[PDB]
Formats: sequence, structure tokens, C-alpha cells
Amino acid sequence: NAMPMNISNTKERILAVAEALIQKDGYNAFSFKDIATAINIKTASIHYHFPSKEDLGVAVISWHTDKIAAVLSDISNNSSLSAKEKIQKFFDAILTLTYNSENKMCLGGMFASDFQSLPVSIQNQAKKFFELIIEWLKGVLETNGYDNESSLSLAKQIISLVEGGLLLARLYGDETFLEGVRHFIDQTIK
Amino acid sequence: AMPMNISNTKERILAVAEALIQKDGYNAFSFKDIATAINIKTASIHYHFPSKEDLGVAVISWHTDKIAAVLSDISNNSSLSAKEKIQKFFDAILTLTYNSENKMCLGGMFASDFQSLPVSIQNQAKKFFELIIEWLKGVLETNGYDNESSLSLAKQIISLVEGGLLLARLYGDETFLEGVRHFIDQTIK
Ligand code: NA
Repeated sequence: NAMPMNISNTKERILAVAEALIQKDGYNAFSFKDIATAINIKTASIHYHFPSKEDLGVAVISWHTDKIAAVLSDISNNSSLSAKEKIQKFFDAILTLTYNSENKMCLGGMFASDFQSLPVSIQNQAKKFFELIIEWLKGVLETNGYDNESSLSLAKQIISLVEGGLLLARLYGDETFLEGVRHFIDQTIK
Repeated sequence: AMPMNISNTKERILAVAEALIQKDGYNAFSFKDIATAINIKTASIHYHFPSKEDLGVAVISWHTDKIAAVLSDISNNSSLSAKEKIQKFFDAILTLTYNSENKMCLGGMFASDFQSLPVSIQNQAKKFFELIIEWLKGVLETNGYDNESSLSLAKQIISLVEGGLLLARLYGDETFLEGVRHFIDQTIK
């Protein structure tokens, strides 16, 4: 029956806005003060949950990866979808989280661009994000009858194209960069 | 007896700025980083570039000119087929990026940072990609592609180049870059 009220706690609201800021502007272009101002809490309440910016960075990527893992799991466990349809829906899921949501970039892509400036803890979480995506893509493609080598190569082309397509689409509002990703999928996969 | 081949202060500032941006990104370097790198006073940097934005604009403009000259040498090379021109383009990019101390594309770096940048720098970054996309489109049109397909394929190629470079440099996985070449080789006739 009655559940607890659906109010986001302070930690969750910090994570959600940090995620948004990183996706829009990049890790080296937001501060705790930006978050405090955005959701009207004390900057000291941010330091409370995340003593350093690094702590928040690690936690944001970890949370985001968990969310994407669930989304992907739901696609690959859908028995009515062909392998090709799973890849198509993967791209739709990325669009929902990126270009469609206030012209955001992929969180992973943003950290990849900033990689050399990041603490190692964040670097390692960013690598984990891509490893999860690539493994998921490779696995789906293996169910389509592709051999191991071809599955890994195509998985890497697909994520490269997704990242580069999003990067360029969001500069111009030029959807054709994103259409190109879909065209590659549709023309390359069986 | 020619003048001696010494890079002037402005030239060395631009070169080190370009490298810092390609390694770490525009929002992760300062003039102090440049001063420490080449042992000049920060006041000397401001002399040439009063604000960081002025340096950002100059670096992209200069980098774009360098890429334009490279692309010109490729397309005036008559021994190269259209496909070979695109292969050699990606080889030129590799020289300036992955091969040079694991750097990212300067344009790609500014694209990632775009929302945080002054409009002057946004516009320079767009000019960089317009130059590349137009050049690729033109090579493809010499191979018989129509306007819409030339443009679509050029945008796929640069999208894949940018993404491949982005991911290859995270842990030295060459196969991300092999994938770019495979796409070029398998798609262009
Ligand atoms: Na960036």
C-alpha cells in the first residue's frame, strides 16, 4: 500500500545536477558553488557528502554507469527484439540521456575528453563505463552470429561513432550527425 | 646568410598552448602553465594575448591553417585516388593527435567544452569542422558521390575519426583507430 514519499534526498539531488552540469559543460567547468546555487543548498552541504570534487566525480560516473547498465539489461533481455533492434534501441536510449535532454553530451564522452586532467579514481570509473558498453555491444553482436573478433571491432566502431556523432551534433543542432550513426547501424548490421 | 631558425615568443606560446589543449583541454590549462613550461613571464603572454580567450581563438585559427595546408597537399597529389586521399587524411590526423604524445584532436577538445566557451571560440571551433567536412565532401564528389551522400558520408567519417581518437587515447587501444580505417576502406569505392 502506501510507500515513503518520493522526495529526492540531498545526496541524490546533488548527483543529479552534477551529472547534468558535467554533461553540458564538462567536469573542469562546474564547481560545488554552481550546484549549491542551482538547487539552493549550502556549499557546505555538498562538501559534507563529497569532501572533494573528486569524490563527487567518482560517485556521478558510478551512478550513471549503474543506470545505463539497467537500461541495457532491459533491452538485451527483451526476447522480442532482434540483435539489430537491440543496437537501435541502445542508440535511442543514449539519445534520451544526451542530445534529447537539453543538448547534453554523453557523460562518458565528457570524461574521456577531460581524461588527462582527471584524478586516477575518475579515470578508472570512466574506463569502466566504456568497458561495460563495449562488452554489452559485443555480446549482442555475438548473438547475431558475428565471430568474437568482428563483434569487438564493430562494437568499437559503433561506440566511436555514437561519441563522435553526439559531439558534433550538439554544436549545430545538426541532427544529420546522429542520423549518420543510425545509417551506419542499419547498413552494417544483419 | 638567412635569419636563424629561432621560434619567437608568440610562436612558442601558441605551440605549447596547442599541446596543452590537445592533452588536457582548454579549461584545464592556465597562462601560468605556459609560463612554467617555456620559462617566460606571464606578463609576456598577456602582451601577445590579453585574455585567455584571445589565445584560444589564435590557437584554433593557427591549427586550422596548418590542417588546411595539409589537406591541400593531399588533394593536389595526383597519384592518390579519392579513397587514398581520405586514408592519408586520417594518417595526417594521427600524426597531430594519437602519435604526438597521445593527444586528442584540438577541434574535438573544443567541441567537448563548447557550452563553456566564449562565442568567439565556439565560432572558431565550428570553422575548423566546416573546413574538414567541406574538404571530405569535395574528395567524395570527385569519386562520383552526389551532394547529399557526399555530405552524409563526410559527417560519418569525421564523427568516427573524433570518436575513435577519443577512445583510443584512454588506454592505448589501437583497434579503435583501426576501426576508422576499416570503415574508410570498406565504405569508399
Ligand atoms: Na572536455
